[PDB]
Amino acid sequence: ANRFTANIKGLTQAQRNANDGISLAQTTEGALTEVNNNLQRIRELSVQAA
Amino acid sequence: ANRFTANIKGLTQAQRNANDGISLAQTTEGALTEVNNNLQRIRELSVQAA
Repeated sequence: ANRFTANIKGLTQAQRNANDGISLAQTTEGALTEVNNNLQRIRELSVQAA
Repeated sequence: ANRFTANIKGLTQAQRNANDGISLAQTTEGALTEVNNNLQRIRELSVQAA
């Protein structure tokens, strides 16, 4: 029983760490979204200037 | 979807470039009309002098 209760808490904390990783991925995704939009604008201006 | 968007945006401005071309072509013709009208009269005057 000692070993069962020794094993439980680790898994709990692991769930916490997974949540943190989720959040990290989301923030990076948003940044890349903005970069994408700017490159689209550059494309259109370059065909303007052609 | 991104590569569909890119070409839609490019084509739309490519559509305006053609209008520029049509306008240029149209403008030159009005100039040439008067040149023609002057040559027509020069020939006829030269007929009178023979």
